[PDB]
Amino acid sequence: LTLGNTTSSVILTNYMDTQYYGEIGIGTPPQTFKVVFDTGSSNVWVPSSKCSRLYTACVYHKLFDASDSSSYKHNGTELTLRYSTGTVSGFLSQDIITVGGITVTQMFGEVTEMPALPFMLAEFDGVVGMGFIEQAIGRVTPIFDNIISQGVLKEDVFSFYYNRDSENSQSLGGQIVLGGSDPQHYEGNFHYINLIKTGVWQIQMKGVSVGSSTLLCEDGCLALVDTGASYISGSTSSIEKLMEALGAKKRLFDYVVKCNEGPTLPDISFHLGGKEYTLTSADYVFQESYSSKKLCTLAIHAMDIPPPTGPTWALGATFIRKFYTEFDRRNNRIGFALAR
Ligand SMILES: CC(C)[C@H](C[C@H](O)[C@@H](N)CN1CC(=O)N(c2ccccc2Cl)CC1(C)C)C(=O)NCC(C)(C)C(N)=O
Ligand SMILES: *[C@@H]1O[C@H](CO)[C@@H](O)[C@H](O)[C@H]1NC(C)=O
Repeated sequence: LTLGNTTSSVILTNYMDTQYYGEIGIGTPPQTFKVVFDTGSSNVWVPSSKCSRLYTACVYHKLFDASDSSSYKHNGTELTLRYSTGTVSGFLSQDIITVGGITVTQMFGEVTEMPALPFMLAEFDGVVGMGFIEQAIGRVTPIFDNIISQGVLKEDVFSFYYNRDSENSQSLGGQIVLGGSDPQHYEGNFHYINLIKTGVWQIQMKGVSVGSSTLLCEDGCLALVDTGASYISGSTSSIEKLMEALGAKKRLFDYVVKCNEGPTLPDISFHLGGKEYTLTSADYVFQESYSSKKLCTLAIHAMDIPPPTGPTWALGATFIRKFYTEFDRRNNRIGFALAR
């Protein structure tokens, strides 16, 4: 592990507080893509030009055309990434990728199959896994791992900043610091919690409480920080409990409450690493109205991650929006500091 004296930031655009993506360049000349940086997975893919136009998701997204890159290097091994919400498939390809000014030779997947649901709802073109190599499908080396290998980053860590406001443009949707963290988006001190098992940004969850009582997971559970997840999530069971206390009316893909009821919803604290990270209703309730005739969805819902990783709580944007997060690959730890 060689540490340099560099840092690199990636400006992120905030889409409806559910999607945060930056741009990256691939091939020569560079072909730009909108990608979400996902600590949940570990691979890199962008929709490929060799993707049938019968997949409408490919018709609506930028497509990488290896035939246009002079730096491209063929591989072709079949690849499939099975996320808990959708799946993509294609083949491995190598080319130069430019991220935050940094340039690195990277092996990535060219997707030739992306189902309309959920990808037609994706404002980004692809993903950049920030997970560990151990979880990389096809044993493909994670982009960050390769970067670290250049011996230029200051620390074997990267931080995430997600802005609340999604509507303003003049402001920055978010920021990722490769090689450290940015003191301008957090205040106070960082409080760490080591990873449980290596190869996964997952940690011990000593309990989730909904306001008054500690009505959830008294025996403990795990929380996986997914900077590529729109919301916070618990096992279908746990959430039926958590919502019950909120009085949310469960629907097909989420829970809602009458808009008037929104403000008077109780806080929700996650006990992590010996600290209570509490959220107020305003932090997990898409207000958007105050009428009792209207419905307002919650930035929280059920999602059961299959084993070996699951079951587990997933802390996504809804959590990172309030708590600036540092990922420490050096000490298998995750720091949480109050965003600013
Ligand atoms: C384990 C789980 C937390 C993890 C979750 C996963 O990273 C997601 N955040 C990825 N995401 C799921 C999703 O629905 N995303 C999404 C968000 C809004 C609109 C459309 C989409 Cl497609 C974003 C992405 C980044 C595509 C997972 O399913 N990993 C796959 C696997 C387990 C195979 C792995 N590679 O480790
Ligand atoms: C793809 O890369 C892997 C890893 O180095 C290599 O073993 C494989 O042969 C490559 N694909 C081919 C056959 O070109």
